[PDB]
Amino acid sequence: SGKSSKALNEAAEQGDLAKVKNLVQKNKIDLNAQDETGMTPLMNAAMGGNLDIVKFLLSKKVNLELKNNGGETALAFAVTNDAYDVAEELIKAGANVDIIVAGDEGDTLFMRAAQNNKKTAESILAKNKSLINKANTLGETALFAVARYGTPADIDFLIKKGADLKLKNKKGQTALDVAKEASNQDTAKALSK
Repeated sequence: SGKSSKALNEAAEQGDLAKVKNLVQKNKIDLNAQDETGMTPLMNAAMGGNLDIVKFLLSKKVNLELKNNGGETALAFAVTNDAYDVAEELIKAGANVDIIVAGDEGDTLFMRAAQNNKKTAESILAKNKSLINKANTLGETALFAVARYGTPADIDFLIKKGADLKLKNKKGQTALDVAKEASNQDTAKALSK
C-alpha cells in the first residue's frame, strides 16, 4: 500500500470534516493504508462516532474489512464505541456483521448490539438471522445474559427472533439452567412455557 497520514487519522477521530476533505482532495494518501497499530481513517472515524466523515470515506470506496492489531474492523469500533448511527451506515454499505468484538468473552457483534441497541441488533439479524444463536467463547449467546439478569419481555424478544433454548454453554448449562442458578424465577418461568 501507499502512504498513511497521522493528520488524516487524527482529523477523522476528532471529527474535523473540512480537514479530512482538504487532505483527501490532494490524492496523496492511500485511504486503505494502515498505520503502526493497524488503524485506518475509517476505523478512526467510526471509533470517534463521526457519521459525516464515515459517509465521506465510504464515497471513496474504502475497504470495510481491514482489522487493526486488536482484530477489530470499523463496524466493531462503531458498536463498541456506541456509535450506532455509524454502525447502521456501515451495515448498509455491506460491512460483515459476523464478527467478534474485543474482550475476554469473545462476544459476537450481535450480542454486544443486543445488550445496547435493539435497532442495530435487528439490522444484524436481518443480514444473518442465525447469528442469534452464535455463541461466544464461553458457549453463551444473548439469551444467557437475559436469563440471568433480565426480564420475561427480554426473553420474549430473543425467542421471537429464533433463539434456541436447548443450546448448552461449555459448562453443559442451558439458558433455563442459568436462570435457575441466578434465582431469576421470572425468566425461568418464561423459558419453561
